[PDB]
Amino acid sequence: NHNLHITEKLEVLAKAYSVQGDKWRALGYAKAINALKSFHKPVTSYQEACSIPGIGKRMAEKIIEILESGHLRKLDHISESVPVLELFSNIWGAGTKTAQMWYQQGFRSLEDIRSQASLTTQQAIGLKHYSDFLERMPREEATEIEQTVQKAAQAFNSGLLCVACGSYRRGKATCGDVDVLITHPDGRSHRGIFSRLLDSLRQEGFLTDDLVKGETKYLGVCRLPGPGRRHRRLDIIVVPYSEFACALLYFTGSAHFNRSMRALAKTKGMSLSEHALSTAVVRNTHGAKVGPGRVLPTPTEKDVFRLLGLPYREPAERDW
DNA sequence: CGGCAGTACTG
DNA sequence: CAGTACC
DNA sequence: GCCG
Ligand SMILES: [Mn+2]
Ligand SMILES: [Mn+2]
Ligand SMILES: [Mn+2]
Ligand code: NA
Ligand code: NA
Repeated sequence: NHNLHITEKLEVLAKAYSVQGDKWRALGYAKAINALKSFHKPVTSYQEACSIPGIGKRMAEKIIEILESGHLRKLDHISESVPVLELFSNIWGAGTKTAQMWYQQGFRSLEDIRSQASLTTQQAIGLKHYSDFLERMPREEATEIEQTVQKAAQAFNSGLLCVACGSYRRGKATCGDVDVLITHPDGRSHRGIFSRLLDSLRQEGFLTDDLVKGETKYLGVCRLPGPGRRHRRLDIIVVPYSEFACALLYFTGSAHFNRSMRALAKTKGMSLSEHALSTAVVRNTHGAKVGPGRVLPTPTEKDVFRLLGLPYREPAERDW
């Protein structure tokens, strides 16, 4: 915000490290970029840079070069491959390893990929919907998608609870996809739904492509009827009722919020996953060596916060 | 030095 | 298994 | 990359 002239430079590096496979450096840049954006003032010195959590020696140095000097030496030394690697890894189902392999084999455009690359089933779908999957939808369309899933699920069993999570539940104006979470208060009737539910959503022509079909998670592609509609990513997760609060929290995110909550859980000798909050977990030197611990009862998202000794945060307040 | 998350599909 | 993906 |  006050330092976008710094963060604009740093995000180019962050992206370059990401698509090249250096996930840890990329994580460090992403965190520092979020810290600099959230800051209350323009950073104007080295020791002020060091003041911020997430900015250490090397990041402060780069912020210092940006100031006064106006640019960053390293940006001029980013491999010419990065834009192509970004292009390739924006195919759903292709990550850094696949993108680098394609690059090594001589492929430089999606036309090369289309005409010469061997593609997995998922990657052919990702390529078929390449532009669509880079578009975010208006949240009103996320609502229509959630209600389509809900109506199809509640026709099989009216007791099923269905909730769109992710960025939708965090109140965002646009959504990259729809994350639909399904449970049943009876603790049992959630099981074996996908056979009927997915077949039902196919009958409409609503489901257009399947990317992942598991016993508890479906990842695929839908499209609402009528003209002017794009293909949209749809994820559906079925969970036992006892896990509903932790799944609500995890799949609402954001990813950084979840990461921050896992770190806090660790400081308290606990662990937090999409399935449960666990206590008296045993670490040896930050590594969970032994001590899986015990699952704590968490009927509500509020209980997770309370058991972590934290004040409750509405989903809109988790958009980190 | 070494964690920075666990969970699940695919092939 | 490695790779990719979910937040 | 950061940080304990
Ligand atoms: Mn989402
Ligand atoms: Mn999703
Ligand atoms: Mn389309
Ligand atoms: Na710092
Ligand atoms: Na991808």
